[PDB]
Amino acid sequence: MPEESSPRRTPQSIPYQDLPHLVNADGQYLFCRYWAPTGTPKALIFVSHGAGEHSGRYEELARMLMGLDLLVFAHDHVGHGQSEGERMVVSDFHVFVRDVLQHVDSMQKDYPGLPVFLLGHSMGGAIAILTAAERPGHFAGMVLISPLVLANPESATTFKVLAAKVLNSVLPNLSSGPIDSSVLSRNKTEVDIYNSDPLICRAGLKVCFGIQLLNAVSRVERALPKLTVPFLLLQGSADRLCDSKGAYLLMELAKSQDKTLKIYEGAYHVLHKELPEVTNSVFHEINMWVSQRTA
Ligand SMILES: O=C1COc2ccc(C(=O)N3CCC(Cc4ccccc4)CC3)cc2N1
Ligand code: NA
Repeated sequence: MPEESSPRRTPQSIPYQDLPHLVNADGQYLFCRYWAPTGTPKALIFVSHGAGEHSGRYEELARMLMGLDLLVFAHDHVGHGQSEGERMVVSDFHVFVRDVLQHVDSMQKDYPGLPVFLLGHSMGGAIAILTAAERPGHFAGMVLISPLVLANPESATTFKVLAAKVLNSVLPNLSSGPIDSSVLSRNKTEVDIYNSDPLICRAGLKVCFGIQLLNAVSRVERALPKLTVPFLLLQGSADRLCDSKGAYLLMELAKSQDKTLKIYEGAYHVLHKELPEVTNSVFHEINMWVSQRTA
């Protein structure tokens, strides 16, 4: 008699049978999160995390959104957090967009006729833009927190040289240095929390993944004149990771009839985990923006 193989486990050795999950088109398990209100939801909202991090970092934002009677859902992107895949590796950047679309499609089957929003930070913002651009008119709105539109110029110039060298030869281990965690937020407690989280990949950026982030930037640029989805864009003026010039480019080139930019003067990258004055404003602005578009 044949036997069923050992249960599939997360990279942290937890069986997927014990966790909310989804199997993607490549047969990879993605770890899922849900925050549903007690009553009938007004809308659905997918939360799209950034490079190296995971969906668990959106607990507070998701509970605020759930408090607005929205059903919030997320997953860890392939190669991240509790999902399968070699850490910080992706065959093509579109895998992330395809998987967001599978999860949105699955949720819309369980909750038909509901409007669907996207919330994305940084790489997760680039994924949200490409997701909305793939399906014009399907999403009700997008909330972008320091989305990856234009990388820091000095950082991108150094990386593009490193990328062309990997593209010309066989160097599977080549990586750039790790992200300077101090540039993430002026809130030192949040920098320390980021450095303490075992689900975060704090290793150097592998050149192959960096090339996919370069592809994301190129694709976002091409997608902008196709964008018609309503959006709220939040950007720090002192962001060393996603250049503020990218947020002005998105406001200028998107075709969306409903677009709003809020600049946080002197703020760093992770606006939803910045100094309390910034973070409280970020939560309040998202709250007002989504409440106005779900009323
Ligand atoms: O809360 C956190 C935790 O720490 C992070 C770390 C990374 C990012 C991120 O997604 N990118 C996009 C990619 C950026 C570099 C890049 C490389 C190559 C091309 C374009 C940009 C860096 C910033 C986001 C956060 N946010
Ligand atoms: Na379903």
